Amino acid sequence: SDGNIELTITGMTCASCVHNIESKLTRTNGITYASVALATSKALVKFDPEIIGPRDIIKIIEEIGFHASLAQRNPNAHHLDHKMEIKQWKKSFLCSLVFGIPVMALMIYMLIPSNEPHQSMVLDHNIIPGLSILNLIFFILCTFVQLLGGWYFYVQAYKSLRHRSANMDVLIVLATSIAYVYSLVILVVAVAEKAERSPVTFFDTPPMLFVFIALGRWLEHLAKSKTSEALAKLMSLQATEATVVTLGEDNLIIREEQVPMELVQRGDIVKVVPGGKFPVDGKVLEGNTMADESLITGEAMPVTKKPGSTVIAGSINAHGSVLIKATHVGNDTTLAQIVKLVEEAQMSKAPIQQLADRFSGYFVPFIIIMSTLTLVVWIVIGFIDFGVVQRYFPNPNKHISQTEVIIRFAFQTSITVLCIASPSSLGLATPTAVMVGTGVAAQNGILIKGGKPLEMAHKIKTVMFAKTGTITHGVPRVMRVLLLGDVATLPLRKVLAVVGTAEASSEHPLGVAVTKYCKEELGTETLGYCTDFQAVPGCGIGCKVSNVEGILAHFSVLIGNREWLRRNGLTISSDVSDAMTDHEMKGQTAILVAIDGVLCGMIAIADAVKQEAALAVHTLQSMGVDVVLITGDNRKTARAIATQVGINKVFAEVLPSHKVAKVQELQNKGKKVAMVGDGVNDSPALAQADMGVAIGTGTDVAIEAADVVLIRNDLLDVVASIHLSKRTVRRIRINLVLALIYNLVGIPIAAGVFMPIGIVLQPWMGSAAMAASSVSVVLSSLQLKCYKKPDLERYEAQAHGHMKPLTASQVSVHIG
Ligand SMILES: Nc1ncnc2c1ncn2[C@@H]1O[C@H](COP(=O)(O)OP(=O)(O)NP(=O)(O)O)[C@@H](O)[C@H]1O
Repeated sequence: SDGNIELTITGMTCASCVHNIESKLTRTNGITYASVALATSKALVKFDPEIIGPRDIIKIIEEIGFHASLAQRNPNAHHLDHKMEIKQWKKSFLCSLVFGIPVMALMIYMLIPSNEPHQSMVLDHNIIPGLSILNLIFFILCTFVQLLGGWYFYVQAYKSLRHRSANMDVLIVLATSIAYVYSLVILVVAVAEKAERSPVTFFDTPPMLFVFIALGRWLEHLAKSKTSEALAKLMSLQATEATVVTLGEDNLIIREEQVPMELVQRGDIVKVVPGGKFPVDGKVLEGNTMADESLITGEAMPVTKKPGSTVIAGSINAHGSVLIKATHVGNDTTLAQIVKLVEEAQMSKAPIQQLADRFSGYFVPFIIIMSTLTLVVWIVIGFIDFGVVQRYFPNPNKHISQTEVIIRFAFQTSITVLCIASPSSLGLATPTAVMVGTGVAAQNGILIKGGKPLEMAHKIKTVMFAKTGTITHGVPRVMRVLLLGDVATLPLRKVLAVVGTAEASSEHPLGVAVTKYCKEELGTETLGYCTDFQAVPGCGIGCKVSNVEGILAHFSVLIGNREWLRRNGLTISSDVSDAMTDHEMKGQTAILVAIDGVLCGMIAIADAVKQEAALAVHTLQSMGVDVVLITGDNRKTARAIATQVGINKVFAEVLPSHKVAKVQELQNKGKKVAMVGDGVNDSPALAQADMGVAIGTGTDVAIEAADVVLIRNDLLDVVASIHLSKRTVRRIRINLVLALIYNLVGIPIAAGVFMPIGIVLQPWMGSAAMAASSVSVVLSSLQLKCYKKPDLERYEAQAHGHMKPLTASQVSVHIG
């Protein structure tokens, strides 16, 4: 309700660029939140609508120097495929190689002298005093490769400098330009005084630098493209066309037309042939078949589909042809919001994420400053204290004096110090790891929306389990009926009929369960009238039913918890109070019966706990996370059900009205808490809950409060989600550690600090190391793809042998 927009940005190539984007867009008034993702080439901003419109924000973006636009809905193919830039990097790298090959050849020639040289290594035979032929060929290669290849980098530095920010390639432009100019001036002085010996100059480095930098950019963009495999597949999995037909009377054949997605609308009939795709989600009309959700929910067993079931737009048909009534078309499709969630996931930046953005923003300036300081220190120490340098540079060469070799060494060190920095590595260390973690999670059915839960799941120390829909399957079934009051005027069939018709309006899962049970065990699907209906959350229901004779041919009812009776002046006798205690002791919820103030009997309505709950909870508490069950049912029922799962503390008689006070009660101590809710049923609790994962929200991942979604109703998804977040955040930390230690070792090592020992790297080695690090970080992130979703037996394999027992006595409940 604040006009937030998802914006598409082009030209993003450096992390410092996006840092500039956030910095200034926050600098501009009227913007409260501004985040940009470099990897996905997109930007999302929340802005005040009336004062400023999207035109103004976009225009701010172009005056930055980048081309933006409102993100489209379907078309997002060429933005994420990365094909174009990897192809032009192929082009540039090959254009650099066709000149590096001569550099390779001359380097190998000049390094190793032959055993029996033909003419005593005449390759360096000078022609013009001070200008060796080798130096001249170096000059021509360097000049031509500069002019042609470095055009791209020069233009990038030019456009970057047109504004305040300096991107990554600018420092490479400085490296090459400084090498060029200093080599040129040394050559000019050599040819001016007509020096006998041509000097050694940095014409070797520009083409080697270009070859290795192009190779590194190619490799790292290829790896980045491999990062988006999951999102790319999900995006290019939706069918762009569908078979729409017309039905005469009995779903017969009238006519068929082939239609694209933009034209089809809701309610249309779509035919999918065997082996076909599902282009639109909808309701199954007729035709038994099977479907597979491997690419969507990451499940294994091919899900069966029958007339009246649901479908997913993207599953492959297996048997026969089936007709579907369109219910969600285009953006409505489940895959649409799945991919939307995945792509926005890399928009909610983590604390470490924004720290990395900050550092990378002020990194290239830091690198250039450090390079200049290194140059200054080397030149001054040479010009003043020559004893230290001569301690390891004693070679007396009348051809080249110490005053010149020292300056040359200083320039080499300053070139290699900024040629070894990898701003790209630091910038893309975290975002790519986040992208790969989210992709693997989605491939397993886990939709970890937002990047915040990735790290915020690291610090979780308590998990709040809901009872209905999470611990239980959510399909309660009626066990047995108890009769307490009169029988003559209250025959069993009549009382069940009247109660069922009364609670027909109810939408509580147990209410619908009892409706179906009564209808099936009476055979009378019809029901009477209802008047004066109310539903107090967490207490019960009650209403007035008329037309009782409708089913009797074959009445103010009160149904709810004990609090409803005591509040309504309905005494609960000890005999009945103890009557249901037997049920509650077996972890099965029970509901009493009261009509016109007469407690006729009681009804036992319960659902078996998920068999996997015990293993999942034992693993979760062994992993080092507290577990607590939240429920609104009777305290005895919570006590019994916790036994089947072994929960130390629970919160029973927690009516949905508050349903959150206990969240704060657990939060106030500061320990992080996560809840595993249902979604729409208790969305506010998840919203307040720090890490609220929705369980079983298949085909309805459109949940706002929950920051994590499990497309499949499998409790083990929760433990898998926490464990996957653990490893993904560990990988983010590892990537940051690598991208840092690389820089803090390269800058000294490239600064020649350890040269006295005898380890000094000549310039192009710096570019090689830059490429190596910038690709190694991405490979480390890609390693996350090698994740195997642990299966049932796997968890108890490590948990087997220690299922710590506990009786109801050693179990806690809510206080007050
Ligand atoms: N349809 C109903 N008829 C009679 N009583 C009901 C009905 N629905 C709820 N109640 C009463 O209100 C209480 C609320 O139950 P409920 O809050 O759904 O427990 P839960 O297992 O924690 N499910 P949830 O609210 O999703 O966490 C029930 O225990 C009953 O005592």
